[PDB]
Amino acid sequence: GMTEYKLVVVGACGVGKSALTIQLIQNHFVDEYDPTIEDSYRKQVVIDGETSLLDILDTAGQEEYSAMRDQYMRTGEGFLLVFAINNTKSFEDIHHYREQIKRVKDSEDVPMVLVGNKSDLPSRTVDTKQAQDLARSYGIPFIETSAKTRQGVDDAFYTLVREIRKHK
Ligand SMILES: */C=C\C(=O)N1C[C@@H]2CCOc3c(Cl)c(-c4c(O)cccc4F)c(F)c4ncnc(c34)N2C[C@H]1C
Ligand SMILES: Nc1nc2c(ncn2[C@@H]2O[C@H](COP(=O)(O)OP(=O)(O)O)[C@@H](O)[C@H]2O)c(=O)[nH]1
Ligand SMILES: [Ca+2]
Ligand SMILES: [Mg+2]
Repeated sequence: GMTEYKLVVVGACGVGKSALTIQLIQNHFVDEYDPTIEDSYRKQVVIDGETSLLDILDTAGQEEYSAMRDQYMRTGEGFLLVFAINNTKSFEDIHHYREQIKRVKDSEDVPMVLVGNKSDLPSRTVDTKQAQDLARSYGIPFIETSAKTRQGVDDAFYTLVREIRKHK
């Protein structure tokens, strides 16, 4: 009865993909999550009054082209583009992730949310306005999160569901 959405969490090594996902699903912050574990999780969620089943893939692996990775990513319906607000390289890498999503999905207008994680840290190198201007250019929402404090974590995933509902 309820819609199911396949969501995929992407972004550079160490930005908090696993921490964000494990906060959403299990309600705790993981300090040292094995950077090889790629796994999916399911969660029923009510968003704007309507329940959906989220099937969430937390990506991991090697920095390499993989045809089989393409085939799996093509089945994703929406993507979280995660960077860390204290890591300029992770923010520069966003463009590469968006390009790969569009490549494997035939240049669809893929539902995406830009996520600035580690908002609890005072060591910021990427300003809120720079990430808002990038999100504006791409036509997507921007959310600031902290997997450590839980701030914005539900909003990031909910916003992505809102984006898929608008697209479908
Ligand atoms: C510390 C290891 C780690 O987290 N990463 C990030 C990432 C892990 C997932 O692999 C990547 C993926 Cl899914 C894509 C990708 C493709 O291939 C198609 C569509 C969407 C999409 F996100 C990449 F483009 C990647 N590019 C480089 N490296 C990775 C991926 N990863 C390995 C490593 C940096
Ligand atoms: N201070 C802070 N550290 C974080 C946050 N999110 C993740 N981390 C830490 O950053 C490191 C990398 O996180 P992880 O989720 O493993 O990143 P992944 O490689 O993207 O899966 C870990 O030590 C986390 O505990 C956050 O919001 N704030
Ligand atoms: Ca848009
Ligand atoms: Mg991880």
